[PDB]
Amino acid sequence: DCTGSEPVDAFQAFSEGKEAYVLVRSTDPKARDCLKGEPAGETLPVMMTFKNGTDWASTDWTFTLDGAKVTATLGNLTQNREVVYDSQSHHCHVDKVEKEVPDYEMWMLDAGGLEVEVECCRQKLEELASGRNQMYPHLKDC
Ligand SMILES: CCCCC/C=C\C[C@@H](O)/C=C/C=C/C=C\[C@@H](O)CCCC(=O)O
Repeated sequence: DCTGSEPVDAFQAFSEGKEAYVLVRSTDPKARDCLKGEPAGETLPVMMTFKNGTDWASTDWTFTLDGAKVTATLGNLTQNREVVYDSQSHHCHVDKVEKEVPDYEMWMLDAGGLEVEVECCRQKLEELASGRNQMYPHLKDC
């Protein structure tokens, strides 16, 4: 059984903005290597850390949450997401990145993820991605 948290709430899916999450699956071929989103004080400020290519980089995004929907902004760049699946204990979740041809991402806790729940997120990402190639950004010499 892989029934997640219902109704899906983005604030609950991110452990109420108290835990760091890592990008582990993505249908976007330009997905950031070793991407990790973590709390950056206090809308909801988020610090994104990633690699491009050998050197580490970091940017400050501002999240605006409303139910399952998540709007992230950096300067004048805007990205819209919807948390389409969240596991029982908020250990992982799957986002639909809203654009002309939507992408799907799997995010999981940087530390303390329950295997059965993480596997349910992997299956939900497989279902939504279907045959589209799934990048594993956390396996890029992180
Ligand atoms: C209070 C801490 C919150 C941590 C939660 C992190 C990710 C959740 C996940 O569902 C949402 C991800 C949103 C990503 C938004 C933008 C990224 O594409 C930016 C990548 C880095 C960049 O290119 O600058």
